[PDB]
Amino acid sequence: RPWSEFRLTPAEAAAAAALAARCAQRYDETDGPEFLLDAPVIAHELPRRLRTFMARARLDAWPHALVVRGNPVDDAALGSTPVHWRTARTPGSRPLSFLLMLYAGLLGDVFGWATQQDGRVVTDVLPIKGGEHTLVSSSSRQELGWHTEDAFSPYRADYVGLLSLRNPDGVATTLAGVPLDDLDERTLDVLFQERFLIRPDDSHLQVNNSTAQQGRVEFEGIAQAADRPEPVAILTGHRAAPHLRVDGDFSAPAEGDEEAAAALGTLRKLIDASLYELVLDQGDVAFIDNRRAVHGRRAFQPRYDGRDRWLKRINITRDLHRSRKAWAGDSRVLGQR
Amino acid sequence: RPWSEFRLTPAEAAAAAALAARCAQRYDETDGPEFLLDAPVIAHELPRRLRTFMARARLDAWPHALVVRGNPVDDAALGSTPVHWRTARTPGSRPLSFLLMLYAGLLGDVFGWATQQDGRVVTDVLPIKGGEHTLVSSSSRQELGWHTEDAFSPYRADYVGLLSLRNPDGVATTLAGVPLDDLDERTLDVLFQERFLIRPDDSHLQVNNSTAQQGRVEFEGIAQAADRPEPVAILTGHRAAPHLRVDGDFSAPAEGDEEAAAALGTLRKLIDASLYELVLDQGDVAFIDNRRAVHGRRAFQPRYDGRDRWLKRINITRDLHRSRKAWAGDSRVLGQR
Ligand SMILES: NC(=[NH2+])NCCC[C@H](N)C(=O)O
Ligand SMILES: NC(=[NH2+])NCCC[C@H](N)C(=O)O
Repeated sequence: RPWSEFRLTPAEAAAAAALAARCAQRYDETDGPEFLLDAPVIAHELPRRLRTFMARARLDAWPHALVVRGNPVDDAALGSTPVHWRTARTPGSRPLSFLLMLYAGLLGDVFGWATQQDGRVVTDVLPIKGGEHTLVSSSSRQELGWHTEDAFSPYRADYVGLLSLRNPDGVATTLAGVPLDDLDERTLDVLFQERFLIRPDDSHLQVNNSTAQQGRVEFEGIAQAADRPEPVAILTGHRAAPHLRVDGDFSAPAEGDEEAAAALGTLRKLIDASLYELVLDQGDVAFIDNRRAVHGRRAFQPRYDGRDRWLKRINITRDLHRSRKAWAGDSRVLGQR
Repeated sequence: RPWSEFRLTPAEAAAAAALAARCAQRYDETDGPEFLLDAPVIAHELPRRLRTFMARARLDAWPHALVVRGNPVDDAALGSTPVHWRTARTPGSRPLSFLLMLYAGLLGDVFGWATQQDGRVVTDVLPIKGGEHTLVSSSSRQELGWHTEDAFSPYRADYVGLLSLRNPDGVATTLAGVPLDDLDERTLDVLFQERFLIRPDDSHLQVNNSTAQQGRVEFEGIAQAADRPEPVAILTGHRAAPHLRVDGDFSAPAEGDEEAAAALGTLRKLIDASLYELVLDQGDVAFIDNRRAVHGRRAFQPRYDGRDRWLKRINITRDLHRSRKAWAGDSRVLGQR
């Protein structure tokens, strides 16, 4: 497999669940300052075999993601899938949100965006009725196109954590790495040059946040990035193992740069051709390497019967201080004027 | 204080020492692949109050370093200070080398350089007879000028760990942050521009490595960086809290750029004026923030009687994958053709 996989024993899974439940009892919320600070140390109490996996697999050169299988989820206890992310912090999902944050603490510094889902650190992925054909993660009938998470931003995550609360019909997450086996050197050269525009995706629009937030000064920075994007490279670092920054629906070549356009067009076709599926079954967690891979989600027919697919999500950086310019009165919720 | 300080209780210090001693019994060496991989997980067994300090203090916005006081060191057990770093992996210093690596594992990914002290991850700082007036860390009579560690390299450490094995005469480490209170905005503007040359320091020369290593292809990259340095910025990131990349003895303005030169000259004087002292007494460990501060060491008269000042040192990055281009057949020992 192109990802690294770990399966918890039932005993390990129960121990991790018990730890998350204890945290849920002792702390008021996941995104509170106290649990944000404490979670990385509390995570040291997770099962040792899991801690070893996370410490080693993060340092491997190859995987597109780290996948942890086997966290129990009781649908009766969980309750119905929320109709919107706003109302998605349900008591039934609370322990699992704490669990995701504990796992994330083993990989780095968690953070959110002032301009996405009301500045929440733990976010939700679920289908919103009426929003089936949008470019945001609450779509369904329209495939969520492949992307580097928050591609527009230099402060985008190193890892994106996804915990599947439920996924009864096995809807696939999509993944692709750099198509290095098919990129000729001239095309590769051009992708390494600062000749591309990457604009913020629609999740950072005021319309996709609550009316109270509309509001925040950080939406100004989003507008600046959308209106006047700075040319950047799609590939960076080592030519034999490049890091990737692209969004199929929000990337463009620099104004009138047809050579850059050709390179982006070639990249699109090669990523489309190599895209593969990872199904996060109920209880599965994935930490996608946001530098090695783009990801998306297959089109699916939403149910709207209370049992729709539902993920908790979290952004993770290896170094919070990289984003200090965007510390919006809060180091864990990023944005700029 | 401009650094964050933690003092171990005797019980905590003894527990940490016992853990390091256990590691020293079970592993062949600190730089072996096994302990490199295991140390970050074994470090989860360190005293909880220390783990909390390291997890929180790393995320604070202000400190120039994280300092841990109170590790016991028995001079009789330690033995005499080595005459050279080559011979400095003495049995008496072995547990303390493991201790340094355990502490470092709480902050990030440790690594070394193919071209410095024979590619060792745990390195040594001690005075070498005949080398009193050099620009390397084995100097004594000549002050070690302030510097960002490995300033020339984009893969330089985020944190530099220093453990004082002995320092009987209390020789000071020097530190300085960005002199933001005195830099005018025009000068600040220029320091943020890619108008400066930073060459590799003398520790990366073949003459300062063993004759067997002279040898390695990675010295080619050092020569390239010395002969044809690429213009880079001294300050990066947030203008209200910039990150710093400079070396007093190995920095220069870009060819004929007198405005850049003026900015560097002003910076020199302001750093010289704000330089302060941190004395690492026997058993003290410091993790210097290599982005917020430059550091050095005061001139001292060497003893050469077997009780000279002696530190173990280690480079730490928040993300090993940042340096994958420089993974020299080994992700933990960096260098390039
Ligand atoms: N090509 C795209 N649709 N990009 C945007 C991805 C989805 C966005 N990050 C969200 O959570 O809604
Ligand atoms: N300005 C300087 N002397 N810079 C070089 C610093 C010392 C070097 N990192 C060493 O270990 O020897």
